[PDB]
Amino acid sequence: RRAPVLGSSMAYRETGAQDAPVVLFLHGNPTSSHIWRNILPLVSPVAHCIAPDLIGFGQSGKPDIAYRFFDHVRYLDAFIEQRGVTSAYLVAQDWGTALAFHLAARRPDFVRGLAFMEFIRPMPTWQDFHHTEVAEEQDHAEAARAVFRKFRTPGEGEAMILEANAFVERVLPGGIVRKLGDEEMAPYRTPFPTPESRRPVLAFPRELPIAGEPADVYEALQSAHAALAASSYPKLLFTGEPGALVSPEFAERFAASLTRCALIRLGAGLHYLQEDHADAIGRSVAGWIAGIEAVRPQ
Amino acid sequence: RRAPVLGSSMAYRETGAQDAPVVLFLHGNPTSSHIWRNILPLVSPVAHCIAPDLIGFGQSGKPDIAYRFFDHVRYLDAFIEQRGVTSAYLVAQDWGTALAFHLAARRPDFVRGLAFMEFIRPMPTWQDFHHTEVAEEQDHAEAARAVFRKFRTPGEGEAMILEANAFVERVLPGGIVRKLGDEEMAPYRTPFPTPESRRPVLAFPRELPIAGEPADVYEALQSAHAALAASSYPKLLFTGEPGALVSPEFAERFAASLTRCALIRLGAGLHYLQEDHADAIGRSVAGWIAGIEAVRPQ
Ligand SMILES: [Cl-]
Ligand SMILES: [Cl-]
Repeated sequence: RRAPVLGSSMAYRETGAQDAPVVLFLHGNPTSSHIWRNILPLVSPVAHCIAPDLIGFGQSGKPDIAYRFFDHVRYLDAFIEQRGVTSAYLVAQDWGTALAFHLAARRPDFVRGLAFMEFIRPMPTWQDFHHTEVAEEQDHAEAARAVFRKFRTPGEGEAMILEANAFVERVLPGGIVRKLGDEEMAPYRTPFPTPESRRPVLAFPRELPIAGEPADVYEALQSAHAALAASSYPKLLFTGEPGALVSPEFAERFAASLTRCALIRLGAGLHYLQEDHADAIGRSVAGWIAGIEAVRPQ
Repeated sequence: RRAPVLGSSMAYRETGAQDAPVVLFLHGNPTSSHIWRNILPLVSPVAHCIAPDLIGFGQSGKPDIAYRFFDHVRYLDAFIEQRGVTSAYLVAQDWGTALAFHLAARRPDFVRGLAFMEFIRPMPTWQDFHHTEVAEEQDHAEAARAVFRKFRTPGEGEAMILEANAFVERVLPGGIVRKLGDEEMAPYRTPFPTPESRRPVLAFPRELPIAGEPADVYEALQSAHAALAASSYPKLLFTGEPGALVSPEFAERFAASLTRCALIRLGAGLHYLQEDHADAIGRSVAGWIAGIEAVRPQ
């Protein structure tokens, strides 16, 4: 499906009933609603599932904008408005979680519950990016820091992401335990056939809140995380082992620090947890919605 | 662990933080808490899990009793009382569901929620045993009816179940889609080394509420089903295809007739759904409990 949004368009996948609660599925970099393809059918029995492609991603429009975090904020807000969604569960990964947290902070009453994984938080130092404390994960964590430092460097970032397509070709498969089939990988490639098309994919790592910068995003996410910590709505945190942005020991501590946040351990997993754990995530989210709906207002 | 119950004892598996809500896992014929072994670890993070072995099953005592449905009721009540459990979620399959429905009918305030599958219901005619409307299933359903009619026949039942051990050796593996490993099958055999020890296994099919008989169980399960249909507590129904006691079409209609009952389709499955869907069931139940607990007292 397609929705007109701010003079452009956003593509979205939709499934479920009509009178069911809405669940918005929010992808990150460099994915699209494609990543939820095997999860949607497991949640559709209990909810009206809506999975937008972020502006510049998947089958959405490609306007000549900056593709900064606040650009995605604006386009997602306009999409929510266009679709007439007045409240929803949020299910999110990667930059999807930053969008979810910021949305929940501004509109606390909108959120029925938040299910999240491999999420973004303000990172005081580069050592906080891919922070982990177990064996051969440090090789992988340090490399991830080196690659992302370069992504954030003028000229270098352009060469890696726009020219060499490294986020699609390396980082993505790098964050999935199993090897995708050709037919599963192809829809990740099709939105990005050219250097210019890859502008949003380069913009996102330059938005990551690291060592206080970019300051506008860093401050907004500090604020969003304060609101999350004070929030009362149901939460579900998924973690893989060793994970990427979120290590198991951190996940445990983080979930315990919040109000009403359950921790679900998935097993072997990196960044793109949906591709290795579609069944487990789908079944968990579906049970969770069913339980909340069974005791919610009525 | 072991608890003294009515002059005998019941074995039970226990896992999870003991300040968490309790979940009681109730197995049926001819199984034990063994059947939950791959589900417990998935529910443990959100609940204090208690999985008893029914009297005469698993590692429980083998007292000199009839092992009728109401013997199980009395022993399970006495177990719950001994453990000091004042409310619980219930997760149940087979005769476990009959005990669950009956407990819920008598003590609905005890029931935090009920997750169930392949459940027993009053069956007016033998055609309601393994009831199916699907052409290709009719042969299988008729074969099932033929064996259970024999189990219920004086003399013949004893030869099949006590002498030849057919419930353990044929019925159990017959209701699992995969083939259990030798190490997974062994603990299903060890409770039943002798014809004498198999008395509870023979008692159960003779308790099934078919064509009005035995009248006590039939009437109790008639009332319990009316209670279930009116009940307001959260419920989850799991189904397999084709299932055994519950067909997919029936599950759908049944779930829809209930209040606050979500339907979870597992895919290919017969009667002992835990052995084929441990991860899906565990993940769903854990999510459901997490969701209910997040919205409870507040
Ligand atoms: Cl990024
Ligand atoms: Cl039986």
